[PDB]
Amino acid sequence: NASGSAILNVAKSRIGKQYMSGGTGPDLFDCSGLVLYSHNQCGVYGVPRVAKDQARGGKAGSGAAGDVVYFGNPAHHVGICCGDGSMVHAPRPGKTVCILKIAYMKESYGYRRYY
Repeated sequence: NASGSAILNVAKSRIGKQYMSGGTGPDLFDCSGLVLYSHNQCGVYGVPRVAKDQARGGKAGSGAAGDVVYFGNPAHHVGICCGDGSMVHAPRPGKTVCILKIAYMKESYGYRRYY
């Protein structure tokens, strides 16, 4: 899907940007801020601000490019699916935005779709 790929491309564009609690871009990100930025930049409105709400909004996803992957219920972490088992995410204070295999989180996860 083209909108999905667009959200992914915006997320990828932020690879290397520093983590900051409260960051939604363009230069500093928390996990849910990266998600929010990536959608907003593509005109995909309606995405909530924090991880726990992003996990509950939109519709069920499949893990295709641009879907939101969330971790836990209530969710404490999110990323943007690459569509290949990996995600773009803002990991934690002291890391930068990067790609990580979703399985490496070693915890419960699901997918939402906002496009």
